[PDB]
Amino acid sequence: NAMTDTEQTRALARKYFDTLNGRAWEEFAALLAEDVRYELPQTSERITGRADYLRFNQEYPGDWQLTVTRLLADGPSAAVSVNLTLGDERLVGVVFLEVVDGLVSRVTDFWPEAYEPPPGREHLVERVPAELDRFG
Amino acid sequence: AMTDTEQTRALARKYFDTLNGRAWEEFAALLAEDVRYELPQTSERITGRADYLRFNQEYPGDWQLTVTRLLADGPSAAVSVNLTLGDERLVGVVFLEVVDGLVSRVTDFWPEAYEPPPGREHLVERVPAELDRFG
Repeated sequence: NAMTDTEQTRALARKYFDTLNGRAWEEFAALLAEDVRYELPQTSERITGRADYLRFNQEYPGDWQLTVTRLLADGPSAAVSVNLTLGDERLVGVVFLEVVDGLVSRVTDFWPEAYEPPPGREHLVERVPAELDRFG
Repeated sequence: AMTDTEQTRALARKYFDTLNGRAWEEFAALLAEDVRYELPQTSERITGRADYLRFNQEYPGDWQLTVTRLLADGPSAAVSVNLTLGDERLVGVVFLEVVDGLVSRVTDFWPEAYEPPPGREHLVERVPAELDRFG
């Protein structure tokens, strides 16, 4: 009958992405800590508090879609990669979650984008689309 | 062992310690002979222990890595690192897959710093991340 911290986090991370992708705002808000802290390190942005974070998601323009590609859970921590279609762009997200008392306490979002590789390793690389992660 | 988790945690830790320490024989030894490295952002793939070792050894600059998060989950790991290279500060996120106590798959992401799109100024604070160090 006893669920480990890890399995609780796994279930919660799954629900976070399912309710987010479904724009199921009441259910999404209910899994966030009142003092949830969101960071986008790439842009040096932070959002604090469930109210502001919910608004940020609700006010977000365009028609986006995510599909979870990896989901790791380890104690209170999750790391999740997603394929994102953001408008016309194919993107990847890597999101770190921290869970406290069965609620999402921290969200740290990374949104890596395609880039041209630096020269010097042509002899070691094969150029081919990645197996799971979609930039095209 | 009921799960591979703690074995994966140690292996992921050693992968980064030896890589950062340029301890090449120890680093090579924890790679599968058939290790596959991917950089999905650049659509690059490197296959095999020899070529992957070579990629790491030939990489230029006085790079230094510090692990900021390390999650282990059965045979999988997710690790974030702060990389310093000259004046530049970059962040890596790496997914590892383990087969037979060796690193079998490595998937690197190097998300680049960018300027945020307008429209959320009233909801966001402009402040550097707690753990993740960009220039």
